[PDB]
Amino acid sequence: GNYTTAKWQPAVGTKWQIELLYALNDTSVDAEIYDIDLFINDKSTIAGLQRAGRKVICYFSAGSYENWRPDKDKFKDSDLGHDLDDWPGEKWLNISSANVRQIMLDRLDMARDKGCDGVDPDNVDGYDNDNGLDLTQADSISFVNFLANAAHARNMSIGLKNAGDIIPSVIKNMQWSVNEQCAQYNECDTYAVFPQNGKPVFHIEYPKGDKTNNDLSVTASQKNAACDFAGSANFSTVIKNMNLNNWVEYC
Ligand SMILES: *[C@@H]1O[C@H](CO)[C@@H](O[C@@H]2O[C@H](CO)[C@@H](O[C@@H]3O[C@H](CO[C@H]4O[C@H](CO)[C@@H](O)[C@H](O[C@H]5O[C@H](CO)[C@@H](O)[C@H](O)[C@@H]5O)[C@@H]4O)[C@@H](O)[C@H](O[C@H]4O[C@H](CO[C@H]5O[C@H](CO)[C@@H](O)[C@H](O)[C@@H]5O)[C@@H](O)[C@H](O)[C@@H]4O[C@H]4O[C@H](CO)[C@@H](O)[C@H](O)[C@@H]4O)[C@@H]3O)[C@H](O)[C@H]2NC(C)=O)[C@H](O)[C@H]1NC(C)=O
Ligand SMILES: *[C@@H]1O[C@H](CO)[C@@H](O[C@@H]2O[C@H](CO)[C@@H](O[C@@H]3O[C@H](CO)[C@@H](O)[C@H](O)[C@@H]3O)[C@H](O)[C@H]2NC(C)=O)[C@H](O)[C@H]1NC(C)=O
Ligand SMILES: *[C@@H]1O[C@H](CO)[C@@H](O[C@@H]2O[C@H](CO)[C@@H](O)[C@H](O)[C@H]2NC(C)=O)[C@H](O)[C@H]1NC(C)=O
Ligand SMILES: *[C@@H]1O[C@H](CO)[C@@H](O[C@@H]2O[C@H](CO)[C@@H](O)[C@H](O)[C@H]2NC(C)=O)[C@H](O)[C@H]1NC(C)=O
Ligand SMILES: *[C@@H]1O[C@H](CO)[C@@H](O)[C@H](O)[C@H]1NC(C)=O
Ligand SMILES: [K+]
Repeated sequence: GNYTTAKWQPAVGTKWQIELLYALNDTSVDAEIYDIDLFINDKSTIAGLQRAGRKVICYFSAGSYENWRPDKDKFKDSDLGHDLDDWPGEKWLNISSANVRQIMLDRLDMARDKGCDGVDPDNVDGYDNDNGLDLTQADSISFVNFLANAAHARNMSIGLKNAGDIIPSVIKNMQWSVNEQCAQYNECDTYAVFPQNGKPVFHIEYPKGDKTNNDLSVTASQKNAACDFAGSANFSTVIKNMNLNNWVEYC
């Protein structure tokens, strides 16, 4: 068995919340799992959630350079590829680089030290984008399994962010999927293999679109499009703003 094990395996259907825009300042949402930013949340916030019986997944970008992070200066010029979408503040990483991999180990150390129960590593799908580094599916598979073994070695769980094409090659090392918008793009069957194997899909839809963020609701039709799909009863769906601030609705 060329995989490592995690002690925390959340159940299919576990209710969750995700808030990545700012330091978490709303724990009123009755969700068992909170996915929050690794860097901008402190140990006391994470422990406070766990004291309330919740599990904390710590988000970070494993496949992109973000120019606002406190470790941004660790990255070398040779680690960086093309902009994610025309802004140099976020760039694709050479995920095969020893230096990139060591930075991600440093970030996993931080997650462990802060008490994170699991980690949610973003942008492991450079192969499906204009990355400028000839990234491949095999590169992501190697990288994701590297991240999973490193997280498990630090007693943390991990999951696959989108990247549906590589599911067969990493799923044994994953404790969940985080999916965005499979309902909008006719791909939820791809991700349904996770609950078929006892693992949740933490599922996000963005019905207000990519330019509107507010605390107001969506239509019943937009809610039904996000919520009702084959096997959706096994997906842990949240309806969110694209900016992933506090606001959330549940199915
Ligand atoms: C958890 O933490 C987060 C993060 O700290 C909290 O969210 C933050 O809350 C702050 C305080 O409410 C907000 O500050 C206000 O920002 C208003 C516009 O901000 C724009 O620019 C910022 C700058 O970067 C930007 O970040 C914003 O982007 C976000 O929103 C857009 C959508 O708009 C998203 O697309 C995006 O992704 C971001 O999420 C945004 O674009 C700014 O106008 C405010 O200054 C106003 O208002 C203050 C109070 O407003 C009150 O006015 C009436 C007066 O009668 C009052 O009755 C009412 O209750 C209002 O609350 C006031 O103090 C200021 O002096 C100023 O007033 C002047 O302007 C208004 C017109 O708007 C006039 O009426 C007035 O007479 C004056 O002329 C604030 O600076 C942060 O934006 C917000 N940050 C984010 C990321 O959301 C969150 O609340 C926390 N949650 C909990 C539960 O605690
Ligand atoms: C461990 O080693 C394997 C083999 O060397 C790596 O490749 C992956 O192996 C799995 C075997 O389970 C393949 O999985 C899938 O099998 C089922 C059939 O029931 C189905 O979903 C597909 O037919 C699919 O092939 C997977 O395709 C294969 N991937 C590649 C790129 O060869 C695997 O990546 C290594 N690591 C882990 C964590 O498994
Ligand atoms: C991304 O990083 C990897 C690892 O640093 C680079 O792959 C190496 O390339 C050199 C040739 O320049 C070979 O000698 C090594 O054997 C390669 N290592 C591996 C693991 O394949 C790769 O070239 C980098 N990609 C880009 C676009 O610079
Ligand atoms: C590693 O993670 C596991 C799982 O979260 C931790 O085990 C938990 O420990 C607490 C406190 O003793 C118990 O209340 C839970 O029932 C345990 N959960 C499971 C699934 O075993 C463990 O403490 C963490 N640390 C180490 C060093 O293993
Ligand atoms: C959800 O998963 C369980 C166990 O994997 C399965 O028996 C059940 O049929 C699934 N539900 C739906 C609606 O597909
Ligand atoms: K995204």
